[PDB]
Amino acid sequence: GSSGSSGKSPVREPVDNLSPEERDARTVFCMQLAARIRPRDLEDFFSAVGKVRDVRIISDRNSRRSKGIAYVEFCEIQSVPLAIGLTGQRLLGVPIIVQASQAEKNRLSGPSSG
Repeated sequence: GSSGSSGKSPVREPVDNLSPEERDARTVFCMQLAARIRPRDLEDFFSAVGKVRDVRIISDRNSRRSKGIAYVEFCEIQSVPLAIGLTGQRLLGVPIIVQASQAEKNRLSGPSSG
């Protein structure tokens, strides 16, 4: 249990290790998960577009609305696009939602960088 960091997301990046910011970039946001779903279900399900390294599933009810949000990290950001389309793929009997985790972010912040 730990999080938090400082940095910026430049248009170009060197051959350096992942940055506290880049991490988010290569992160996808999922929703409308099943009642008895498991990390694997998503892992493999996402293995069709890219390999998954980690999957953070949220179970703790944050908002009244009974929704299940999850996060999946892809090998690259270019693989996120494909995942997004999946939006509407019957998973375990219940369709799954996929959207750019950053998209919802860029909005929160002002039109300018950040």
